[PDB]
Amino acid sequence: MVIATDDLEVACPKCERAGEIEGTPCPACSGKGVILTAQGYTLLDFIQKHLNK
Amino acid sequence: MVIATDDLEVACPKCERAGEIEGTPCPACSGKGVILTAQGYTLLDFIQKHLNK
Amino acid sequence: MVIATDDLEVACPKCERAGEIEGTPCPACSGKGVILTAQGYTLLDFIQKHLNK
Amino acid sequence: MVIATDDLEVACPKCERAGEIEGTPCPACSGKGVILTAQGYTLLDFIQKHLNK
Amino acid sequence: MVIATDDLEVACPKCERAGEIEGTPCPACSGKGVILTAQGYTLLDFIQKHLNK
Amino acid sequence: MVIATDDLEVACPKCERAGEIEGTPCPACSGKGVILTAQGYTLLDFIQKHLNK
Amino acid sequence: MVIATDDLEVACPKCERAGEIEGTPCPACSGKGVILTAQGYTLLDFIQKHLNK
Amino acid sequence: MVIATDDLEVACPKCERAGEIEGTPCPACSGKGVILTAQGYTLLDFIQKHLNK
Amino acid sequence: MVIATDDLEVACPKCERAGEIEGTPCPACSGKGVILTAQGYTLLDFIQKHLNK
Amino acid sequence: MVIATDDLEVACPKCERAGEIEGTPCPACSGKGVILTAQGYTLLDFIQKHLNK
Amino acid sequence: MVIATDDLEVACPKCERAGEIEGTPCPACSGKGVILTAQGYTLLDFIQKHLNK
Amino acid sequence: MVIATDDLEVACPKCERAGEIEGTPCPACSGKGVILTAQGYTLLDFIQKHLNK
Ligand SMILES: [Zn+2]
Ligand SMILES: [Zn+2]
Ligand SMILES: [Zn+2]
Ligand SMILES: [Zn+2]
Ligand SMILES: [Zn+2]
Ligand SMILES: [Zn+2]
Ligand SMILES: [Zn+2]
Ligand SMILES: [Zn+2]
Ligand SMILES: [Zn+2]
Ligand SMILES: [Zn+2]
Ligand SMILES: [Zn+2]
Ligand SMILES: [Zn+2]
Repeated sequence: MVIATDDLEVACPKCERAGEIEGTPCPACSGKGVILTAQGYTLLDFIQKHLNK
Repeated sequence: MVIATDDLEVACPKCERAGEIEGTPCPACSGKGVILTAQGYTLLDFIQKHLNK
Repeated sequence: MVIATDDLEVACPKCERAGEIEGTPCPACSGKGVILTAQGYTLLDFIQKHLNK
Repeated sequence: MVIATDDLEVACPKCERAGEIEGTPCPACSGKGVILTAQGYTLLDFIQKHLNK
Repeated sequence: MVIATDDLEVACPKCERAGEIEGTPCPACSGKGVILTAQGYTLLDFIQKHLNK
Repeated sequence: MVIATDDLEVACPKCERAGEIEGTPCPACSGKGVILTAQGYTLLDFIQKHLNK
Repeated sequence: MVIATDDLEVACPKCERAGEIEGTPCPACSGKGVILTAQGYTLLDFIQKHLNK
Repeated sequence: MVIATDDLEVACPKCERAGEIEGTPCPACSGKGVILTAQGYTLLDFIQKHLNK
Repeated sequence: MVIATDDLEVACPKCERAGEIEGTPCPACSGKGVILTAQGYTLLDFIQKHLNK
Repeated sequence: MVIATDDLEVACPKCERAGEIEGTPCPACSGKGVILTAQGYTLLDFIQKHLNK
Repeated sequence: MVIATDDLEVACPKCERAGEIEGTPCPACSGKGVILTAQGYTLLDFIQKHLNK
Repeated sequence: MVIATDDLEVACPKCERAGEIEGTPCPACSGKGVILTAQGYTLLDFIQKHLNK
């Protein structure tokens, strides 16, 4: 596998994957529990700008 | 090409990509004509998760 | 990384990336300001084909 | 790792790796429980035609 | 193979590699029928720069 | 290059590459201003384990 | 596909994949119609060395 | 070259590639003088499972 | 990911990654539990040769 | 090294690198002593098509 | 991008691609401003050796 | 081997690997006989800034 999940996202340091810091959704990761890598951004940006257009 | 179609999907070998055998949707791939790889699921899962949020 | 933006899109020659011919949607890259590569088409086809499908 | 098991075999969606459907060999994957990818077929073909010749 | 033709040039999508639309020189590839990728420019520029010298 | 700084390090979202929040050392990345990727840890752990041993 | 057939075998220049010249074994590729590359040899030797051992 | 011999097996530390130790096969690499890597094991497993099937 | 742990280290088959055999340092991996690949030696040697010089 | 000479050229089987069979140039490798791979062909074709033209 | 400029040439470290230090042709790379890698020499060699010979 | 020594270090043009010019220590590569690539500095800098924390 050329590109794996850990090529695409890093586990959030702030909320350590929980998506919420003590009741409140976590601001570092937008409630995702995960932060994008350069590679993940690259892929997501491409799809977003080209998908269905 | 780092990541080709054949790295994402396997042509279902029963119906040879058709999706049907003699009219009846193929009993292996079950329509899709294609079966996803670990790598294909990774990408799709990543996008499904992060797209538009 | 393994696959960058430049592996996925080329800068369109007609509009030079602006996507617009002084007001009018550029007819070459169809507004995008960019043209997809084999690799970019592969990714985008896969995602459109299987996303939420 | 360059080329993983998942790059070579996909799990069979009919029998989910069991190789059998209610006693009899699974007709999708032909009893193997697994379906080869283009990459897998490539390696195997090469070996089959050249090994011990 | 590591570097294929499709990694080096894009089929000009406007004319399907003809370089001409309805008698007219196609504006998206400039008659060439093909647009160079970042990768293709790199190799070509590198050979341009160092070959015979 | 096959492995760039951004393949190894991600920018710290909490401190924005500063390493400090209001003077006190930043808790999320523990002083660095940067969070390591799976690839970054793979590399770093290998080196720490075998270096000068 | 990280390693293709053409990464493994080259088409024979003497017999263009036929394996015989005039009816007699083709002395260039010794009947095979194909020549192994360094990569092909590597895989073949590895497998021949370890298989069933 | 995508996958080398050294990607597939490591030189045994006890017998430095020779198969024997003072006469009898080496207690570590069991005669082979080499130790398989994750990658080499993967290939060999795959071939043993599907070859002549 | 481009370079994984198993691309750098091989799990020692004489001691199952433990390091010690029946209390004594293992003759294969020399107590480490792990044997380095050519890839792993190349990184290590590069770092030990250039680090802090 | 991503692509080596062995990935580009194979040794000629008829002349075994000599480029000459009994005084007269080798009709197989046209005297070069070497045969191109698909990768070598694609690289060479690209450069010839685009080099300062 | 499989093979980048940086993979082919190194910026001469004393002059920073300038080719000159204070008017005088740079002693280190003496002119080019750049030093070829093994990878760069391999492609260049190949092209020089095979281009319309 | 994804990343070899020749992807990290380049032979110094001035001292041709010897690190020395007629006794006088080489100023191009400051004694080392080798110049680092962009890839080589990436890894060395990453290791230097994170090692021992
Ligand atoms: Zn979070
Ligand atoms: Zn089917
Ligand atoms: Zn345009
Ligand atoms: Zn099945
Ligand atoms: Zn066109
Ligand atoms: Zn921080
Ligand atoms: Zn032949
Ligand atoms: Zn041994
Ligand atoms: Zn051990
Ligand atoms: Zn010849
Ligand atoms: Zn210089
Ligand atoms: Zn020097």
